[PDB]
Amino acid sequence: MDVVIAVGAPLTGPNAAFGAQIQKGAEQAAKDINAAGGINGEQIKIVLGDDVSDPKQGISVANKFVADGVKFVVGHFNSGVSIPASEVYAENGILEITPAATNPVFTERGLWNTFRTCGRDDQQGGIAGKYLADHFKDAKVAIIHDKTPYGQGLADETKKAANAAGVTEVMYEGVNVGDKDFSALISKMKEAGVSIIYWGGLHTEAGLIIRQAADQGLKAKLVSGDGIVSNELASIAGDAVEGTLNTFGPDPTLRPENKELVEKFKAAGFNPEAYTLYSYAAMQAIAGAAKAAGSVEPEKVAEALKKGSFPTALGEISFDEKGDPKLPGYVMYEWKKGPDGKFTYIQQ
Ligand SMILES: CC(C)[C@H](N)C(=O)O
Ligand SMILES: [Ca+2]
Ligand SMILES: [Ca+2]
Repeated sequence: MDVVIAVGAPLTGPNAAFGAQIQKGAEQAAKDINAAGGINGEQIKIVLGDDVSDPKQGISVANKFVADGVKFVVGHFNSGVSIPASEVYAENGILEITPAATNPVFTERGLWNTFRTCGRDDQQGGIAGKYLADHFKDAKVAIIHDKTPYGQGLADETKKAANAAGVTEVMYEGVNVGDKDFSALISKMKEAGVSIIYWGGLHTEAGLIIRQAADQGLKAKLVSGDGIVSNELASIAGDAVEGTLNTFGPDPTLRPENKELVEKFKAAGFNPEAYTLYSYAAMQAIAGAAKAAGSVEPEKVAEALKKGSFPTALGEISFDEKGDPKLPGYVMYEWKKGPDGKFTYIQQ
């Protein structure tokens, strides 16, 4: 029959825009592959499952996929959703390739079925920790995190790397996802002389910290990672977003080879920023591996991914024995005004 492929993502909630990056990128790839003859002569059927960035909801989504005969899942977005959902998939013969979950644990559990098109946070924290050392040598650094597996994980990888290169944070604090008032923490950071705020977490909380920090007169730069790369940050944060820093892969939309693809998304009215092409590529990889493997059986395609190499919107993609991709590493971005005059992220 058709090859049933699920999108497991935050289609609603604070991270809906990310959920839409993943959905649109996955739907466009299925559309393109199908018009090309599908996977090994078979058409791809997309199903959608909304995890609302909640682990328990993600587990329910995963069990549903299992039931609907899903064979491949592109997703999820959050590490804390992906890690538990992957067990459910591992047990019920379903290959999961995440375009966005970066926590090392995802691929460090020996599971047959876990792959990514994105990097991992030992890599990302490496880069950031070093950068803090290469540019804020004597700054009073606060490390703040959202108490999630992703957010605390990245903040810990960043702290580890920084601590090691010589930089010793003056504060290390967790906040709760959904919290809206950071005055106390901000008042704490001001007493501490904080001039750099390193945030392991997502854009919602990040934008509020930026906004309120400026309003309380804390002159500190926020440095974060992949979780803040959505154009909503500028709205949440306001003009205070200027000068914010964050790590992320090289922007795939800037790849000359993607020019026509990017233009197609844009003609459809969607700006395929950030994780959109990472998701497109997840789909490319499944198709490329299945062809190399002469099979659409998930266990076999998984073996194919680990062995083969495949053309994608992200470049030539290969995978190591754990399912991690071999691709260009994390680079630093700064938030500045674009041509249109609004703040966005540009590689330094
Ligand atoms: C959600 C995403 C931005 C993050 N990399 C995570 O693993 O949760
Ligand atoms: Ca998480
Ligand atoms: Ca390999």
